[PDB]
Amino acid sequence: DDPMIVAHRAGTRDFPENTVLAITNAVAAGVDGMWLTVQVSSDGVPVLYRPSDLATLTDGAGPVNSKTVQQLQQLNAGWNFTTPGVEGHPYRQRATPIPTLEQAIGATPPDMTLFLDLQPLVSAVAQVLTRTGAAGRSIVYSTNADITAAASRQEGLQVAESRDVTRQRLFNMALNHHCDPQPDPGKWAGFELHRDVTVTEEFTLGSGISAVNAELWDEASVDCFRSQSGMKVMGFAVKTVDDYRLAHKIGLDAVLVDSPLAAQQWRH
Amino acid sequence: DDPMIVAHRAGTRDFPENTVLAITNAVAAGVDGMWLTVQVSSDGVPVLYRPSDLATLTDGAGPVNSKTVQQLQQLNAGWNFTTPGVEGHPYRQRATPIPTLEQAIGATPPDMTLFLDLQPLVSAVAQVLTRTGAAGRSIVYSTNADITAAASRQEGLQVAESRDVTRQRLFNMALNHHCDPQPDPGKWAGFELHRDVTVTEEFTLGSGISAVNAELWDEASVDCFRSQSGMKVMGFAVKTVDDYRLAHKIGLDAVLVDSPLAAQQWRH
Ligand SMILES: [Ca+2]
Ligand SMILES: [Ca+2]
Repeated sequence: DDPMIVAHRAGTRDFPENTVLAITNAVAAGVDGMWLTVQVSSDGVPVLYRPSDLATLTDGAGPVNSKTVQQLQQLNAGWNFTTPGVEGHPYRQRATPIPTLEQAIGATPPDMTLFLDLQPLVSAVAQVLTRTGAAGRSIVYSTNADITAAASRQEGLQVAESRDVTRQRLFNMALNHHCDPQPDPGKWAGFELHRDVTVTEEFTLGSGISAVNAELWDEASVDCFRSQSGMKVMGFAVKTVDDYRLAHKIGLDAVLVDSPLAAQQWRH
Repeated sequence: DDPMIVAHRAGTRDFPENTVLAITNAVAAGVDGMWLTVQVSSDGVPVLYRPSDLATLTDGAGPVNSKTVQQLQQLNAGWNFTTPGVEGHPYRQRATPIPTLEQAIGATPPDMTLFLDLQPLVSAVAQVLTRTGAAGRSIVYSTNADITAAASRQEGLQVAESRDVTRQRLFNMALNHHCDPQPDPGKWAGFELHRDVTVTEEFTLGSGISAVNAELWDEASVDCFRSQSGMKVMGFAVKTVDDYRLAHKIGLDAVLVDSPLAAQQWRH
């Protein structure tokens, strides 16, 4: 079958990322999952926002937790969005505000899996997921092992495998062909199809370093993750039709795409 | 056919490394190549010695270039050699002195390839190789790209591919299946069959690190190095019969062994 199409930041190429406008359009484009970046307001309300500073995508400035939710929802998260070839910022005159996580959940249909890329953020997210009943369709992700571990201490939260463990297993497979550590049953794991890394070896005095682009998902590594484990695997940064063809051939459960509209063409 | 058996430091497990006694015994054990570690005396004579300080293997102390060749040749390079299971230091009473590179060359037969693991060292080595006529059967190696480049500026010296380039090609093959950079025609290259490395990826804030053991020589990477290039490839740190079987199966040109006596058993 086909990999799930997951809208990265609700489809950052097509519409202002992490907005309800983008979420609604991504659903309409037929995506199978919704990947959203979550931060918390100064008054403890999870909101959707990816950058470390509000100036990157809005008309405000400062960290998300420097503002109340009422202040954040007045900011236009389409402030800097551009459409290629087209000049100007089309959403400066048609604002797409920062939404709460709760609003985002409500803008998705009951079947749709949410991937939430993330103290007190973890507790605040757990409370929203509990009260809305969306914990059963939401997967908490982080690149940071401390966030993964904190999420796993919250009752009822489904948590992706930590990136440290996923990366270790992928590099063991690529470099020594061992499926180590063992799969973690039932968990989601994800990684880029192409990833710049540095490899370092140590000598008596000094070291040697190589910059290398790693392509870690292949039939063997997918089988290592998934065989007899129930693990599900997602390819990150799936951009080209060639990326999609690779993911399809090797049987990735999901692909993370910036353009749900472009991805529609991969299914007909 | 069989990989060449190359005595690492003249066969460090069997007899005091980098001594004429070890070289002579390694020849008698049927090795096909001789790997020797070269440093230079304060008065410009290349000698065989691997550690940074004389205290590691001799009854003297200090760097090699802190002593004249006359002083170095009085030191017993068997001072700390031990035979497993056997107690004591059997060469404290039967000294194996530090030899000059020139003496080492003379202790090897005219057919034997020398791998010399290395200002003014490079010039001093070039001068010995020129005057003895051994440049045609000697390959200069270093882990350090600056030493490789200096050796390549000396007329008549045969120089192994730099470790930086060999490592880059091996990791490109292992991680993305590209034979990049292209082979360097006619050159020797070498690398361990198993190598501890660290892999680092960078995030917006912070990084992720994995410690991984890399097994970089396989049929595909050997073919990348050797096909239509005339490159010759050596496996370093070949210790077990399983290591030998791998090297043989994939067609490595040579294996670097600490025990020529043990390696004899791999050929009958
Ligand atoms: Ca679903
Ligand atoms: Ca020869």
